[PDB]
Amino acid sequence: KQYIISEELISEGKWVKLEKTTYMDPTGKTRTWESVKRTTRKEQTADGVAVIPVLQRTLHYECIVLVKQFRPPMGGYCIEFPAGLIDDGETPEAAALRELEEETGYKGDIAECSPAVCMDPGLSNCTIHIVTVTINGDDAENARPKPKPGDGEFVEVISLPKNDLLQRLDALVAEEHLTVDARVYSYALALKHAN
Amino acid sequence: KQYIISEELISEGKWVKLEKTTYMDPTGKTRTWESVKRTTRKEQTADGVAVIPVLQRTLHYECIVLVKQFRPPMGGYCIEFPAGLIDDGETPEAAALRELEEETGYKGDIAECSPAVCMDPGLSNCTIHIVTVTINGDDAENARPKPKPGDGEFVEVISLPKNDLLQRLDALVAEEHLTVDARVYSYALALKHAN
Ligand SMILES: Nc1nc2c([nH]c(=O)n2[C@H]2C[C@H](O)[C@@H](COP(=O)(O)OP(=O)(O)O)O2)c(=O)[nH]1
Ligand SMILES: [Mn+2]
Ligand SMILES: [Mn+2]
Repeated sequence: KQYIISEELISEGKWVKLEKTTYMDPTGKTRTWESVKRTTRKEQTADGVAVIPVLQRTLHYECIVLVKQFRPPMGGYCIEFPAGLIDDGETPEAAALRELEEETGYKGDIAECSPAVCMDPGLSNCTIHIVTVTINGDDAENARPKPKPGDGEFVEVISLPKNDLLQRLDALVAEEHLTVDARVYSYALALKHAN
Repeated sequence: KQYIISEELISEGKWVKLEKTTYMDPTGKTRTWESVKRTTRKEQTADGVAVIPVLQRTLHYECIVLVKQFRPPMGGYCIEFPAGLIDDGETPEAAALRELEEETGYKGDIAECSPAVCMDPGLSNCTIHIVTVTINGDDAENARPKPKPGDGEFVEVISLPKNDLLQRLDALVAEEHLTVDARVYSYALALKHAN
């Protein structure tokens, strides 16, 4: 019912570009929108993956493995699912498994992989696949979770019980300069709403 | 140990701006990052709200009320939680009840409200509050909801069984090309993963 008429570059960077989008509304009227896009994506099904890593251990409730890291655009630290861009020819599932190991040291198994879902559709065309990954936390390999020496940057791992995720996220945000990711928080809400 | 050292504007548009952010890592090294920001931002609690509206009717399954609309940045239709910006001096709960009524016609009650949470920290500083709102679908107010869409807003309302949300989402995606929002998908995933 509505159709893209054209997309004009406004400004460019090495990773992000601002565009102006002309589209037709249902009435027939031309309208415009300022849209953000990454310059990085090309062939992949989506820009990246977010990983929902379910840490399963015989003596414990299931935990969700999250990472905390400084996020320049936020000018602060954020708590998020492990996530990253997907590489070329690399499948979402593979990107997820790699990204998880690199950021946390855990070796997981694919449980499921979502279609491409949007991050902030009013602002950008950015999409990811949400990949659920189980981790056997009793396996000796996952006893000593340590990222590869030169994985990349400064990431802290934080595991939280599934049965209390929302409360535990709220606690961390309170003290203080931490922002929880919106997908993490939405996941935590459903966990609570389903008890 | 990590902080923002400077923000160099790269391009500003009527709605959105792109800039380069210099920050200090824990090693004491200087690094940049291309970040996005809505040109419209004030001293508030967040940029906007997203509403998780739970439609409740006696002897019925609970439903989640979602909206579908064309999103210029995506060049196509997306399925999202109702959402909009917060007004001056307006609480998030108030903006939530208001935005819900505008887009869907439903009159709900505040169940709970999140701290500000980040939309896509690797890209932008954007934040929202996620507000859980219950809707008494048996109340006369809610028997025949009347959406009052703002100018140039064309929003279709869709209610899906909470009990079967993920599969119902997949079933919509199957019927035609559209993109499910990542916050919605995260919510629906956790409903299945719960305990
Ligand atoms: N990025 C961007 N935002 C815009 C433009 N035009 C415009 O009006 N906006 C604002 C309007 C909206 O604030 C927002 C789109 O998000 P949504 O969930 O639809 O918000 P709402 O329900 O309106 O509050 O961007 C534009 O060209 N670009
Ligand atoms: Mn809206
Ligand atoms: Mn609106």
